[PDB]
Amino acid sequence: AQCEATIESNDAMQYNLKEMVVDKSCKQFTVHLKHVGKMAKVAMGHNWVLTKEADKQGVATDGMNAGLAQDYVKAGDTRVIAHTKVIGGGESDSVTFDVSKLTPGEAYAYFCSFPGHWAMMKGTLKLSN
Amino acid sequence: AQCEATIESNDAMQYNLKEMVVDKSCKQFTVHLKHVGKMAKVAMGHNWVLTKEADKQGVATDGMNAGLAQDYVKAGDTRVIAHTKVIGGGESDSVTFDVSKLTPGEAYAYFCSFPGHWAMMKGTLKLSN
Ligand SMILES: [Cu+2]
Ligand SMILES: [Cu+2]
Repeated sequence: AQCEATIESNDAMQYNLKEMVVDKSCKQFTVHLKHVGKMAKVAMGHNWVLTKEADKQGVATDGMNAGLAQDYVKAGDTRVIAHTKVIGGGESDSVTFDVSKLTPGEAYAYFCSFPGHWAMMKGTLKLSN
Repeated sequence: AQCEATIESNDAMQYNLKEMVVDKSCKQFTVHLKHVGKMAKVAMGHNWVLTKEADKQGVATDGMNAGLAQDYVKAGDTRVIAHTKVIGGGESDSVTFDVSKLTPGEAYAYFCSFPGHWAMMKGTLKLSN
């Protein structure tokens, strides 16, 4: 139902959710990302980035090149639907986005853009009723 | 006996050895790194890099900026005692170095300098006793 979801990231380099569903009644959707580990952001920071599935690699690449001060996301990347900041163990961050950016029936990829994390930290997001 | 060791790396971002000992009877030592997972190097490439414990973070930071083609290790890095190339699943690489670069009693760190892997893929190397 409600237009929110909580996802956990840890020191093992995993998310705890592999799929997220945004209910069709939602106009706004909020993702709460938590880092439940204890490692520093420079060593094991995590974020949550949303792109079309297609755009995964590219956004990941450019993000890595953007640096930590940019939360490992190329500024103004248009391929990026929404993203959180990079957070370390014990922290959390939230992002709220307009559902209208998503198109029904389409596949969206969410992943962590911190260097090298995208390969193990990825999931699918979809709009459904 | 031998002045050689095999160390495995996998898709879970781990090495299978946490510590390595080089026998004092050795003049040279060879490390054979194997990537026994099935991920490709662009997503989960691994290397093996040896430095003094203290040069870890810096070598890693800078190897990261050298890129894949440079095996994620800055060329001519004086802090690097030895390193293999970056390999992907189903591949192996070997590196041999002089034992005399080592100092009896000292703990050296070995780790994977591929983006983001250092936090998890790290161990200790030293001389026999
Ligand atoms: Cu991450
Ligand atoms: Cu690695």
